[PDB]
Amino acid sequence: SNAMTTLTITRPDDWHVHLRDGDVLADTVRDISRYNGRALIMPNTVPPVTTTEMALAYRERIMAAQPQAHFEPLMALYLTDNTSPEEIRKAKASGKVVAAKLYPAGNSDSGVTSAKNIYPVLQAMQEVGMLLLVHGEVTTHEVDIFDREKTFLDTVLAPIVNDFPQLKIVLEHITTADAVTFVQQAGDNVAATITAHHLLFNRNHMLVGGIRPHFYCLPILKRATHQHALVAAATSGSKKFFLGTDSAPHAKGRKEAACGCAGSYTAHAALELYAEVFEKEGKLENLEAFASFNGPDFYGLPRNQETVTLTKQAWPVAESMPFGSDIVVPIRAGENIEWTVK
Amino acid sequence: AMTTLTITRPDDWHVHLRDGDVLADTVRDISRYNGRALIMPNTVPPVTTTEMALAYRERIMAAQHFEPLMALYLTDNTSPEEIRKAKASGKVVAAKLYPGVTSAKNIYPVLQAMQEVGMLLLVHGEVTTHEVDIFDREKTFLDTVLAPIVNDFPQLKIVLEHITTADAVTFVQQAGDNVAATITAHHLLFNRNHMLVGGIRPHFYCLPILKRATHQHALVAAATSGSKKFFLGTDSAPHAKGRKEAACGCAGSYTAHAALELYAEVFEKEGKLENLEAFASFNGPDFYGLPRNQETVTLTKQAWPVAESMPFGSDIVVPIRAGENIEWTVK
Ligand SMILES: [Cl-]
Ligand SMILES: [Zn+2]
Ligand SMILES: [Zn+2]
Ligand SMILES: [Zn+2]
Ligand SMILES: [Zn+2]
Repeated sequence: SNAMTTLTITRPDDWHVHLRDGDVLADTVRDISRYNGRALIMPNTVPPVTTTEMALAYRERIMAAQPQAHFEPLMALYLTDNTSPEEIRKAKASGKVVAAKLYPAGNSDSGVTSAKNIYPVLQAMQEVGMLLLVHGEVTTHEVDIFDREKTFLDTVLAPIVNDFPQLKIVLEHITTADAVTFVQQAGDNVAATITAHHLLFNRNHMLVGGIRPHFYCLPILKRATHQHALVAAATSGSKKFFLGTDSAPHAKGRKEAACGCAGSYTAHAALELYAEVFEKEGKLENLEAFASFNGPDFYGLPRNQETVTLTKQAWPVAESMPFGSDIVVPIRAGENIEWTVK
Repeated sequence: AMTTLTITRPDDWHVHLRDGDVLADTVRDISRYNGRALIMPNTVPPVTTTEMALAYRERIMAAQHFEPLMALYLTDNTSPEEIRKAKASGKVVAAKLYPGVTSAKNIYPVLQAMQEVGMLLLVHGEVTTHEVDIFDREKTFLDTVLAPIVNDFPQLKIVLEHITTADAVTFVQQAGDNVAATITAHHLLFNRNHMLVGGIRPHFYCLPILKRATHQHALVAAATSGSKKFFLGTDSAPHAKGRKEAACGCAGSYTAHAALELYAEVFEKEGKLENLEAFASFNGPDFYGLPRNQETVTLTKQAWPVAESMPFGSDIVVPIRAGENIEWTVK
């Protein structure tokens, strides 16, 4: 379109991102720090960030990768069945760890096998004002992959919300109308993040006319009817919904394989992609709340005091971008993005 | 353990052999024990004329007791005259509708000609509308396209190829004597979780797409019933490993290396090995109006490992059960 019209808003933040580690960190930190004031750095490195010491060391590597001078990373811990209440208390005391992430687990991955095992941890989190971030999916063999989110809401999340009414809980990267309704009907202590990719795409983009693993992510892209509920939620501006990309890069070779890794890469153009959704819905006025106000307000952190400018201008995205010594295929590779943000 | 079952020699009523350099590999796999195979026409270019079908048949036989049966690829330009010429050859028994055909209405004169000469209509039953979810495309096709055709051509034999849903099973069971369907080995053994849980697996990616486990269970019930409306059609559809494992991977799973052996595992697990013969060797020829095979094959319960890859012309193909065991042999 290239109308070259402008919108100035408060500088945004990203409340859910995977930066990985090591050689790729200069590339991922470059992308995330371009315009964000802050980002919430997810803990599922190898090994996972299960302690305060690990979180602070990882934070130092991020800062060493040379972010923009306006950028502050915020860290999260990875919860396990062995996590003690004491580690929660130490982490919050550091001032740089603001949340802990619950990844469900069954040879099965590390994580929490039973919510009951971490009740003392959740109590400690409630007490210190640490947020619980939840990847809301069960891992039961009997449950179909597209039903895992809905099953989680009923069996796991509802009991937790019922038991911890003063615990701030973010349902990360919601993908279903079931989760939208859950969050809307839960109390003031429940909120959710919405990715750019679950707003722009549905499962047909991954599977029609060929299989496209660069659209493969967890939780999985759902039906178009679920996508439409997410768009309505995000563009309402409601205080319960805020920006969290779940940008999750892997090397091209690990994506395009007999068994390809889960994760879509949107950090190269995240706010620009969100702007297209909000513009298409005729709701650009609500973008600032979603991107810059709702998350900090829910986390209890100050809003950014600087502004960014969104310009309606199309630009082509490269087929691939550097990713350490390898490459990553970004969302909209070989196509145009319709806004620029600086 | 080393138990034996002798049945009538089977046939495969839906196979993609491709063409050219890979043909020695694909024909080796399909001719191992099959009396006949129905050869699908979606080569490049597609087999749209009688002359193309007969030439292709000659190349298959040249690649080396197996009799290929040919099908035409329908298009909006297909004339009723080409149908008549193809059936007259004696070696083209069917025509395939790939939704290709932009509108079913455009080929009504073709379908009339097919009805008249006793050529079977094979249908890849999926709409391509952008608005329709990929898992709903089969069901949508049954309602919008197939049912009107069945209504308008009551003496046309129609095979709904590679059915994947309980919706299609019910449709076929409730349609008349002129409607039947093929069922693949992979839609019996797997569901969409095998393709998507713990990583994305493009060697399980095929069209029509693997569906929920509840749909898989309806297919197993259909196939193992031995009902005359359901017969063996692998839809074995090999592509090079590099075209599968890519930014946009091709649809198609490869089962021709062990197809009846894979079906035997399903039938054995369901305690219904006695119904394998009907599904594999009787129902298809009866529906096509062709004789049954007069030779027998022996199925032996003995496990063997499948290689990580097999040769596919100058490239390789990753087979179903690559790096795993198959539990039966058929010879
Ligand atoms: Cl607007
Ligand atoms: Zn997650
Ligand atoms: Zn994540
Ligand atoms: Zn087909
Ligand atoms: Zn086919």
